[PDB]
Parts: sequence; C-alpha cells; structure tokens
Amino acid sequence: IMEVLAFKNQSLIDHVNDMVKYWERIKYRYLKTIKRALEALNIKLDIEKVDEFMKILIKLHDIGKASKIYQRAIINDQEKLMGFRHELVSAYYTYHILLKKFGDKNLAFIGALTVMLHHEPIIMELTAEVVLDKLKKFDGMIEDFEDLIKKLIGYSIGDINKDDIIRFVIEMSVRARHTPNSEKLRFIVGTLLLPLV
Ligand SMILES: [Ca+2]
Ligand SMILES: [Ca+2]
Repeated sequence: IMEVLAFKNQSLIDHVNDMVKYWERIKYRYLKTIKRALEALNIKLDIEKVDEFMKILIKLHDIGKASKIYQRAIINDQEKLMGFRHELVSAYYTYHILLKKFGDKNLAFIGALTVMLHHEPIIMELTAEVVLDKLKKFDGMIEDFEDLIKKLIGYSIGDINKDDIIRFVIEMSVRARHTPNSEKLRFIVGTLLLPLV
C-alpha cells in the first residue's frame, strides 16, 4: 500500500536490496571481466571502482519504474503503459549520477547505455521518433522520488522534466547508432549486462 513498487508484490527498495545482496555473492566471478572490458574502451578503473560502478547500475537500472505512469500501471489493470519504456528514464538518471560519482563522461555514457538497453537479450531501432513514442506518456517521477534516490544511492538529484529526458535520450540513441564499434560496443554493453540479470 502506497509504496514505490517494482512489482505488484514487491517494493523497489526491497527488490534492489535483494539484487545487491546477490551481487555480493557472485561479483568475484565477474569483476575482472568487466574491468578489462572497460579497459578496452580506454576506461581505467581498479576492482573496487568497478564494483561501485556495477552496484549503481544494479540500483538504478529500474529507477524509471518510479515514474508516476509506471507506478499506476502496476497497481491498476485499467491503466496501461502505452508504449512507455522505463529504461529510457533510468538511463537518464544513471548517466547524471555516474558522471557525478566518477567524473568520466565515457563511463557514464556506457553505463547509461547499458541501462537503456537492459531489456534487450544478451549481445544487445534508435530513432528520435521511437524515443518520442517511448516517452510520450511520461508524466514525471513520484513525489517521494528525491528521498527514494537518497535511500538508494545516498545523495540528491537536486544537487545535480520530460523534454529534458527526451533530449538526453535522443542525444544518446544517436551517438550510439553512429559508432563503428558495434560488434565491440555490443560486447561491452553485453559484458556489463550479464551480471544485472
Ligand atoms: Ca527493467
Ligand atoms: Ca533484470
């Protein structure tokens, strides 16, 4: 009742905490691979940094669910998503939060892109039009939002609107369509993706 939900049954906070706890149990199987993948994009992070980075993707990849529309659709089977895609809104917050925490535009981009693509099956179109389709019904985050982020990541999205998210996502989808990297970009995003699920 009245909680920011991941699923009808589950609060998003509880769901995130379960994914994080589970990350601790497997991370040492994945950390080296992720570190060296980042290193093939000339991004240099030690093992503990890579861990923090992964925890943020874990915590934020479904933050888009705190959209009022998403929350409505979970509680009520009269309200429908209407093409709304939470991950685009997740990608937006992930990017700004990564940029703050690590001060590396490429890392924040790659993290946000992973989050923007966390629903495509592993080893994974991007027109401005489609962005507009997938954000059409976006009508802001829930009221508790700022507090929710604090609970999740420990600070304030105050300290760092719909059309702003549209602009960001379009700008993202483009710079991602354009890379020759493709086979590699798919492998790096593909690499960060596995641990998420
Ligand atoms: Ca998701
Ligand atoms: Ca998942």
